[PDB]
Amino acid sequence: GMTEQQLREEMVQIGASLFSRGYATGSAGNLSLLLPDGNLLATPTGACLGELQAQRLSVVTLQGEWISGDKPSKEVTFHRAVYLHNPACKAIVHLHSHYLTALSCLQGLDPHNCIRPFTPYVVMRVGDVPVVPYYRPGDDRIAQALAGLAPRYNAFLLANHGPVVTGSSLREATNNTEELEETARLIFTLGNREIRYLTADEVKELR
Amino acid sequence: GMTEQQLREEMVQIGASLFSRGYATGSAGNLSLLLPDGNLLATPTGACLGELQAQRLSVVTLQGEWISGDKPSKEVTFHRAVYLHNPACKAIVHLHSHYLTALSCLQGLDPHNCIRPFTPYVVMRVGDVPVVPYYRPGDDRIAQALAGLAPRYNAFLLANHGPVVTGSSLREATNNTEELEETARLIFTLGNREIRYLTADEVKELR
Amino acid sequence: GMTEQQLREEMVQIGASLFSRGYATGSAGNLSLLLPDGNLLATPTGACLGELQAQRLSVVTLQGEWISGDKPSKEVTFHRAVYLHNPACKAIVHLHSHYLTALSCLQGLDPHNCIRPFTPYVVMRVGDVPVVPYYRPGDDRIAQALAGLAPRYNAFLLANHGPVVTGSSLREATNNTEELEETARLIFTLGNREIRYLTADEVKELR
Amino acid sequence: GMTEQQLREEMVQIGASLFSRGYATGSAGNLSLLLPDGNLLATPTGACLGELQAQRLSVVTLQGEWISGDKPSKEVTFHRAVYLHNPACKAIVHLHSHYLTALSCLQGLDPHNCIRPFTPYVVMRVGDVPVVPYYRPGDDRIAQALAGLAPRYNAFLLANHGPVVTGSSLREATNNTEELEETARLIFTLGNREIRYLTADEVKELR
Ligand SMILES: [Cl-]
Ligand SMILES: [Cl-]
Ligand SMILES: [Cl-]
Ligand SMILES: [Cl-]
Ligand SMILES: [Zn+2]
Ligand SMILES: [Zn+2]
Ligand SMILES: [Zn+2]
Ligand SMILES: [Zn+2]
Repeated sequence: GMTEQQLREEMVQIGASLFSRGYATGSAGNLSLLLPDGNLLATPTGACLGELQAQRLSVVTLQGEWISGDKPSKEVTFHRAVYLHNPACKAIVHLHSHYLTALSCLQGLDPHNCIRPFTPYVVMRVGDVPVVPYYRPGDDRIAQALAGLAPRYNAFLLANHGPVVTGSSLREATNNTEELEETARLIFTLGNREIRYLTADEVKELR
Repeated sequence: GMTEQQLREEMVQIGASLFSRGYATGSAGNLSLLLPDGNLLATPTGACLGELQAQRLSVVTLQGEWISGDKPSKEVTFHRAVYLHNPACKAIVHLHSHYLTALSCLQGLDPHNCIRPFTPYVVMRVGDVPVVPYYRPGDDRIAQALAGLAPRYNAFLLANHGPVVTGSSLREATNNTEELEETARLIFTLGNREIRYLTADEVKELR
Repeated sequence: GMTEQQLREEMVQIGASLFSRGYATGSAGNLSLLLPDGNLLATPTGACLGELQAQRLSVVTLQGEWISGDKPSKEVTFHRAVYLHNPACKAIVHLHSHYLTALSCLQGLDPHNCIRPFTPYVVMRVGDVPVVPYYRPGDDRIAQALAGLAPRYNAFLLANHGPVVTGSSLREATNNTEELEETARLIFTLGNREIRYLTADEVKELR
Repeated sequence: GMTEQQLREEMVQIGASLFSRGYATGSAGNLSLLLPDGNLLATPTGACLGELQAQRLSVVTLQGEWISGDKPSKEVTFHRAVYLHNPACKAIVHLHSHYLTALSCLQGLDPHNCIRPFTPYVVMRVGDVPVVPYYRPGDDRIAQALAGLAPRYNAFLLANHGPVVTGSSLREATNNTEELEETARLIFTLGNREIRYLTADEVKELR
């Protein structure tokens, strides 16, 4: 079990690692994780993941009450929706990472499972990835969709937006996010070449 | 309000962040920001954004008079044109960032709005992006075009060249630039795949 | 000859260099090298190549007995298969590097030589690259295939997975891996453009 | 005028900057620059540009006599050919940078001018880029071709290999190389889209 010290510390470090390696650019992205007391540690509003301050990270209750730190990111609203309908979720990584965001802008995505597996690792660690329709940023329908999907899915693709990825810790959610982004990137790299997709039996083996 | 200390400091740091992360390569790019006294702080001529010296950053008046530091970048000429016709502009980021430059070399661009929105963030923070025709570097027509566009547009695409992005601070202009470059990159990533563009009503919601 | 100090040190440094430069993401990848006593130094299970600890790197015998450090990566199983059938192999780099992994998901790969050479360097330093069929992670058939290929090939492409690259040291295996990944990347960059492949005589000159 | 101290220093720093930013991978690439005494400072054989040691950089005469430091890179042979037929050349950057190497593997390149300009900067700072046919590494025909081209061209594309870029200093040659690589990258980014190429009059303006 990690303390609030190390959790605040981990959040700053993970933010910097994501920013320096291109997963987050500019003002985009936010991180959250459950604290020991059941409250939420989150990156503050208008923040840059490469410039986080452990001391000023937001703390909010799952019901939306602001507890300490700078005012939370406005997207923490739909972070909470996930926590409130999945007790296994201890941390959420939300990014506009390039290829997962690209995938989110495509027409004709399978809304229940937008990544057709050709590598085993997303299946083992994440599972299927549903798609939330596009809505104006701040729309309550975003959080509503996530609350309904959270009991069955460990990650979510917000159409015309980007991924929302859960995990049993912040580092595990970050690893899940990096695995997802790498898989989305492989989609665009493979392009229209003939892909050796995983067979139906090969996908069932990985659960 | 930031002091000249911190402003010179911010410019060096932002330059290094842009250079290390690939937004600027070699000798390309320049930064400017309005000082408290109404003069312009700018990156010097023949400079490399990853090797800026706070102490030697150029200071020039909006009318072109060189005040302190190394001689300004020659492209500060069209930086000033923007400031002189947009009092909301406090900082300008000019880069040859790859995908915005690529977009600038295409034929058939909409000269009033070259980015057809499929994500909300460029619409919210920047708006439409006009295109300036290509002219020999140093041509006064570049600054002339920018002066005429500056009252209505917060960013500009110089054809066969690259973006010129304004902001209410250097960090905000850098975030706008990073958002624009990411959006241009998404264009080339999405390619000829069918894109779920934002509807006309979805674009009007974001102003 | 390097000591265990420097070998543990080299492994941590090489891991960090691969992680910071994008060759490894998240929890993916592992390194191994032969120690002076014939045992294997390897990166531990559930490890992140950018966060290795020299002091806790695993040590295992080539027959699978765990000797010191954290429990080895589960993929060290097929590392050992290579060592046990190639005495020239002193170090193995396994990554899910993007373009070699992409190449590994394609249909119709030549299973004996999946990289058709258009640059001399993979031929000089690595040679032909066979393809191992896809199998569920942990399948003994993976190690079996590698043991049979190891006497004739210095690198291997695990289908729907990624590269396994040998070398006379960890740095040489890393350089071989970087050369291979760059060559795989060139394949996807060149795309369907007409390539000046190396002639048959030009390939024979490089051995 | 820079001293040997600063020149050795600049070479190490420039190497690290090129390696960390992806222009050089593994064992590929070499740098050279003319010393005040007319001898050549060069990166040593089997070296990694991110791990250079100022103290052990090679010094060789333009006629090939090894003077100090580790044994020079074998590719310094064709570095010297350029110096011996262009007194304006004070530094040479040779890389296998991805997109310039990709361009070098294409069929049907214009051997006198392989980059059709759609941005002004390669024309202003480099000029036309000839193509040297592919030859086995170490072939004297490589140096022969470069010696014949050096009086008229400031950079050269070795087919199936990579760029060789001159400059009036190491930093200027590095900036030329970065500008060239960015232009080659734009070629592959633009792909088969209709490009607004620079007109014939627009290219003549830039000399
Ligand atoms: Cl926010
Ligand atoms: Cl300039
Ligand atoms: Cl493992
Ligand atoms: Cl060499
Ligand atoms: Zn978002
Ligand atoms: Zn410019
Ligand atoms: Zn693996
Ligand atoms: Zn070379």
